[PDB]
Amino acid sequence: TCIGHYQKCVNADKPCCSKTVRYGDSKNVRKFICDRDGEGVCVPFDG
Repeated sequence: TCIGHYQKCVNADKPCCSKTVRYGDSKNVRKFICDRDGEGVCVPFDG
């Protein structure tokens, strides 16, 4: 129930997965929002 990355968000609710990698002391969480200002597509965010 979520799109990968850089997809069209003008054909559904707001499907956008997320990539939260790990390692140890440091942690990076990649988010994906739905932007309409551009071409109405879901792109990476956060971090």
